[PDB]
Amino acid sequence: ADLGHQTLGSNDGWGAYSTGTTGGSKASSSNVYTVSNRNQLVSALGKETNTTPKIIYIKGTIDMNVDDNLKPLGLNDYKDPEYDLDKYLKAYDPSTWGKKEPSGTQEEARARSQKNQKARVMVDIPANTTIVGSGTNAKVVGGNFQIKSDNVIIRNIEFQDAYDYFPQWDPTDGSSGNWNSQYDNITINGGTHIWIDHCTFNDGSRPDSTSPKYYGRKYQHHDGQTDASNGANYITMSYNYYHDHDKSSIFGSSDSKTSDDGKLKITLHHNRYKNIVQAAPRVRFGQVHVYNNYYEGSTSSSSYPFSYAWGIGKSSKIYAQNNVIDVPGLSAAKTISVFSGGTALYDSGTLLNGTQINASAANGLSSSVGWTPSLHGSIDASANVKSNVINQAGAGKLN
Ligand SMILES: [Ca+2]
Ligand SMILES: [Ca+2]
Ligand SMILES: [Ca+2]
Repeated sequence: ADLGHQTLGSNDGWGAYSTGTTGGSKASSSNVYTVSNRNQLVSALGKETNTTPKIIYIKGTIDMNVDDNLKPLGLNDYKDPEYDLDKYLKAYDPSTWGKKEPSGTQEEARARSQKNQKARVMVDIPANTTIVGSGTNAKVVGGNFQIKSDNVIIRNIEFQDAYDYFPQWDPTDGSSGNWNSQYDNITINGGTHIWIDHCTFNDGSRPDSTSPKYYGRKYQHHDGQTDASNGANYITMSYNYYHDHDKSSIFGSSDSKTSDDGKLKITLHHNRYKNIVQAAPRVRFGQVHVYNNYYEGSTSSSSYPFSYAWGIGKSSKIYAQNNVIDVPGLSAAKTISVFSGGTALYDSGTLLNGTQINASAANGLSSSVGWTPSLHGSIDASANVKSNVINQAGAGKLN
């Protein structure tokens, strides 16, 4: 079968569980679309009622920050009439506003501005859908795909720069506050049976090194790359290339969302993370199989310095095998970050800078995560992971 008609293999990760992930492979001809702009993409996707098997080939670059005539939209197009960055900055400056939550005119105007952009960039993917890049240059720029449905395949697309023109200041986010933005490349919001494969995720032409600092904190226009939340379940992410980005993959959005327990069953394999700061993945609750991934970066990088690879969040059950981490000077312990409620991690075959390490033991974590993955393909020796992943991961490697 061609790219549009291929399904996730019956052994290939958590996405293969129960009914598996077949996307729109059973599509009739009348439900096979080629799209090359926002209008064509939105028309092909339709509404949540569009559950018939469908295949959508993306041809070329689809810029999601465009109006209905495909004219590019920017800050002043989306801006609420009452919003002004200078005044927003003046209103909420810690030196005069303190650490209370931004409220009043400018914050309300910013929130409205954000909803204006959201209307353009954020799109829901309906059930039984395969979206695949045609050739080696299929791109989604500025877009935030959301999957709340069942049975979706996304492959061979370079997702670039899910950019929020209106980051929100939160003075209570960390010891010196932070700016936060809303858009991921892909958000799995309660979605199930999903395969994300041979995609690339990056910050395009607007990396975080091009954003100024306000209040001494980076004016952060980006959110996640591939996030999973709200009971998202049975997902395989394979052969993806994540690069040049801060927060990559957050699985389970809140310590309070205890309904995520028993869900967030995700398999990550053969992914490349280059110059990714953190959360690759950060996990709460989920049985997450992480195998044969390659991580490369620098703690002293000026654009995207490595912080950690695996986030051991509340009640997380990461099962890691034969992953390779290349970050000069990094200790075995610092390959991961342990958050309150995180007590367990299984990792075997972990290679840090060419040396075999035990990340779990280095962090005093239990190795008992209470499960072992039964749905997986062949496991590469750690020794071949770097080569295999660099050669095979990302968009434009199939076509
Ligand atoms: Ca935050
Ligand atoms: Ca976020
Ligand atoms: Ca997110």
